[PDB]
Amino acid sequence: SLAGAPKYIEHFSKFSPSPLSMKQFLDCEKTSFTFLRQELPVRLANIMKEINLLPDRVLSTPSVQLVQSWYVQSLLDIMEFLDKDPEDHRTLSQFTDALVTIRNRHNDVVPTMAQGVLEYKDTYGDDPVSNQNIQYFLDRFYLSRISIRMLINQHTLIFHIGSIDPNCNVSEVVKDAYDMAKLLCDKYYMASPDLEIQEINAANSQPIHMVYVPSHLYHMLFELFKNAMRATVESHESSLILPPIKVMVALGEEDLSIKMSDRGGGVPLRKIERLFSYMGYGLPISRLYAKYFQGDLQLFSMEGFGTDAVIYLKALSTDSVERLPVYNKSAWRHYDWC
Amino acid sequence: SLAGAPKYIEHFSKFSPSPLSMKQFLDCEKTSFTFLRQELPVRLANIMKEINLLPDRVLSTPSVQLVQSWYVQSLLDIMEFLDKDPEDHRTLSQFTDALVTIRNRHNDVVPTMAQGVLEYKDTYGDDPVSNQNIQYFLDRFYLSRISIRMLINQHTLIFHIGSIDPNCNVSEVVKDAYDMAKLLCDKYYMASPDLEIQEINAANSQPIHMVYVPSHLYHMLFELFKNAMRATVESHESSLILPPIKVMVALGEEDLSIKMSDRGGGVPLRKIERLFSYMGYGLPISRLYAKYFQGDLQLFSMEGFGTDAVIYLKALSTDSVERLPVYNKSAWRHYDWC
Ligand SMILES: O=S(=O)(c1ccc(O)cc1O)N1Cc2ccc(NC3CCNCC3)cc2C1
Ligand SMILES: O=S(=O)(c1ccc(O)cc1O)N1Cc2ccc(NC3CCNCC3)cc2C1
Repeated sequence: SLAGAPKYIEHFSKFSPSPLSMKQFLDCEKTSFTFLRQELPVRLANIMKEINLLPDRVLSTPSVQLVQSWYVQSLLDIMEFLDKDPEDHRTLSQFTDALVTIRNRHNDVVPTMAQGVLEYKDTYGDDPVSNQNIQYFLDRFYLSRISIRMLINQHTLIFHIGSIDPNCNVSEVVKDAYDMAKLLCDKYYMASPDLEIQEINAANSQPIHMVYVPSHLYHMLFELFKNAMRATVESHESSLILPPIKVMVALGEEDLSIKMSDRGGGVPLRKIERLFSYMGYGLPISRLYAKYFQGDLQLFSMEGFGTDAVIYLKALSTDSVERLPVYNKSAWRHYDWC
Repeated sequence: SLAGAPKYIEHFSKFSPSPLSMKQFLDCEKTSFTFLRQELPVRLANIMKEINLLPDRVLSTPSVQLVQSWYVQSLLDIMEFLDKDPEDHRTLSQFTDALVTIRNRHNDVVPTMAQGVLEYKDTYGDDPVSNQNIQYFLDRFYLSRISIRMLINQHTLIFHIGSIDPNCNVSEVVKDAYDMAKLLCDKYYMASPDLEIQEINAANSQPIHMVYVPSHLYHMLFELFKNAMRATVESHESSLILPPIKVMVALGEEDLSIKMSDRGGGVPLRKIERLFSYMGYGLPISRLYAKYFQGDLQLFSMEGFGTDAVIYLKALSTDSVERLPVYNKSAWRHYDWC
């Protein structure tokens, strides 16, 4: 009773995704339904059109085809709601059930796509042109996915504000991530570095809080602690005294910056880019979480000494706007030294 | 008696520049002459072809036309030597005189091009497409120029190895740059931060030395000290105690890294890119000096606290290879979010 999926994909891919600010999220169920039965199809269709620009070699892999098939079914699942009445309580409850089913369907997207990359390399061998396309695509695909999960989680949790903490204590999240990383480091190495936190609240020399999704911040910090701890222990195999991991949390007028400093011996500059290369997606996905609300995650090493990692977040909820890829000419097109 | 310049430009722009390593420089006058009467025309012609890809608006400015005219005359100056005998001592002495004349002719290229950029903005207004082209071009143009000056200085100084110190003591250059920056800071503010240097020689816990052009390293460090000192003093107007500027010099297996840390209050991430934008070229040109021998210069701030600047250099002279732009399809061609 639905049209073929390509007709829906072509229809909804003409629209641009609509980015929301953290303030908008933070600040009804019928309104959410009527918004999402347009917006989720727009976001699904825009990235499905980009999948189709991948090299034939990558698109031919079974795991990429599988993920594509999930996106198709999820789009069709929502098309079932196009003619349904928001005033009918049953529409709203069925819609929430459908979003839960979509979220579960897509639970394993990240490792399934990674298997697709491995299939491409195993079947054909990799080549730099395809690899550059894959890198460009996967950043956008995984950020798109983060944004779809955000919309679904907000709706299902609401019907904290959903997953958003309006008073997230950043140092508490740092400590939670440290604690969990320490459990893992202690398991494998029987030791771990200590934590030192310093806060710099420039305008109010007050604990630092923000509006944020704590799970996203935790995810980033946990990945950074795992790397910093492993570096510290493995670079100190002959020492019983481990240098601590030092975290600075700074609150400025526009940025809330979190620096994690280790004395793990570092890595040469040549190898920094590889750390964000898909060709263990912990670091690239962590950086996407930072970018999702107009932040960033940057690494700076001193080979022979150690590494600084900085999470840059927007301090203000009004500056914290979704960063969403859009399928258009610039995107389509995107697919000199001696 | 020479052909028209376009015939030479077309001829020599077909060749790629030939990058030399620091080791090759470090490791005859007739050989230098016969090399340079090919290589300097190749480098001049390759970048002259790129000037021609600039937007009409930029190319139409009098200061860009003036610089172009210098490059034309310098190319023709060298064409006078195509049929001259290297065995004749007079050829060699006349060649050195000609290179000195070229260097003097081009002494003011950097501010003259900057005046061209200002003329473009004043005459037409700037636009983002032209601005992106200008940014791409000027990085390559100024790196090309650095490389031409290197070749000329090596020849004229030789006929230290030319401008190269095979045993450059990095901390001594840091101190020289600090001293000169302190003179300026003291003049305007009647105070300046102190310097603290720490060395980390990972394999030989020995003063850190390298093969490098000390003037280039000095240039980078002087620019970084000026910024760090200004930030520190201006962010501490109510304090008599100034936080020091801390420099770490680290020697690893592949990198020699120099970090300059200040507590000058920093800058929001949004504004970092502007610091390397031509649209006061001290920071972008300093980064080009770092890139010239396969290094880099990176800035990382914590708004509300301060800024780290890192100069990344290659530790080994065999890894220190000229980074040269080349005129080819990729370069010619070079001229998606919500
Ligand atoms: O790349 S890293 O500098 C880094 C990246 C990310 C980040 O967030 C933090 C970081 O420090 N770093 C991780 C790591 C892990 C293991 C080892 N083992 C080496 C084995 C041989 N002997 C020396 C130690 C070294 C390093 C170095
Ligand atoms: O951008 S920077 O962080 C920077 C860039 C480069 C670099 O190598 C080092 C750096 O620190 N920095 C330079 C500078 C210069 C002047 C001021 N004056 C402000 C006026 C209003 N009150 C606060 C101070 C601030 C800053 C900040």
